[PDB]
Amino acid sequence: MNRKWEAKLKQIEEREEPPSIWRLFHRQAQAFNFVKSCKEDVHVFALECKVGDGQRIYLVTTYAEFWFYYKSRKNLLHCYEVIPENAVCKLYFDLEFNKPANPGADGKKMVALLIEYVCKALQELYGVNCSAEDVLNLDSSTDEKFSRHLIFQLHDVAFKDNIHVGNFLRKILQPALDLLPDLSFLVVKNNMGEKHLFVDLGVYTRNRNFRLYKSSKIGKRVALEVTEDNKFFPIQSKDVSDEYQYFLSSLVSNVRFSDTLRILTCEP
DNA sequence: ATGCCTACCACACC
DNA sequence: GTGTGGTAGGA
Ligand SMILES: Nc1ncnc2c1ncn2[C@H]1C[C@H](O)[C@@H](COP(=O)(O)OP(=O)(O)OP(=O)(O)O)O1
Ligand SMILES: [Ca+2]
Ligand SMILES: [Ca+2]
Repeated sequence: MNRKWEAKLKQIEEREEPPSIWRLFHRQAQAFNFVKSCKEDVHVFALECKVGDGQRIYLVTTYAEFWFYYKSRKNLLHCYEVIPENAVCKLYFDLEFNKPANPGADGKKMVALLIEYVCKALQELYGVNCSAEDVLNLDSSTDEKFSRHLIFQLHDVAFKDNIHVGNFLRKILQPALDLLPDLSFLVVKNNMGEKHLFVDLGVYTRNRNFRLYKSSKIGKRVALEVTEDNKFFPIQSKDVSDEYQYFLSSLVSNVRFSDTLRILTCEP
C-alpha cells in the first residue's frame, strides 16, 4: 500500500510484418505500465547503458523474442532480469566473497554445504523435497572475486515473491547472522576485513535486477555461465535448444505453469 | 531519464 | 538501555 504510493509518487516526479514486441522505456514504471496493457506474455529486462554508472534502460518483450536477438551474444550485452514486486518467483541466491581476504575458502564446497542446509530447511519448514540436482549453478568468478548465482528449480513450487524469499533466508540463516547448527562456513571477510555472510541478503528487494545468464557487468567482461560442477540438467526437447532451456531455467521470475502449484509464504 | 533501502549515527527519552 | 528519526553508500 505504501509500496505503490512511493512508486507512483516518483513516476510523477520524473514525468504485413510479423508479430514483434520490442519496446524500450527510459523509466521502469513506463515499462510495467506497458506490460499490464499487453495481452502477450511479455517481461521487463534492464539494460546497462554505455555510461560507467548503473544507469538502466528498460526493454519489454517475450522470452522467445528476447532470446532470438540475444543468443548470439553480439548485441544485448550487459542485460538484467527485473524481478517484479508481488510476482511469484523461484528460490535464488547471490553468492560472493573476496578471494584474497579468504585464502582457505573453498567456494565450491561452501556452495554444496549451503544447498544441503537449504534443502533440509525446505523439507522441515515446507515439506518440500529437493536436492543439488534441482539447483542451477551459475558462475561469474574472476581472479579477485568468487561469484555464483544459484536458481532453484523446485517441482510445482514457488515463493509468493522475492521479498518472501528474503524472509525465508533471513529466518533460516539467523544463526549465521549471529556469528557476525554450525553455519560458520557461510562467514567470510570482505576487502576491509569485515565479517560478512557468503549469502548476499540484499538482493531480495522490490524490482531487484538480476544479471542474466551469459551477461556481464558493463565494467567487466566476465559473463554468467553454467558452473563446471552444475548438477541441474533441463529435460531435453526437440523443439527448443538446450541453451534456451538453461536461459528459461535461469530466469528467477519464470515460474513454470503447473496445475498443482504450491506457493510458499514467509513473514518477518 | 535506474531502483532500491539497509547500516549507521545523532539525538531524545527513560 | 529503548526509541524513534534522517541520511549516505552499496547492490
Ligand atoms: N547500481 C545498481 N543498480 C541497480 N541494480 C543493481 C546495481 N548493482 C547491482 N544491481 C543488481 C544487479 C546484480 O545482478 C545484483 C547483484 O549485484 P552484484 O552481486 O554486485 O553483481 P552480480 O552478482 O550481478 O555480479 P558479481 O557479484 O559477480 O559482481 O544486484
Ligand atoms: Ca553477486
Ligand atoms: Ca552481492
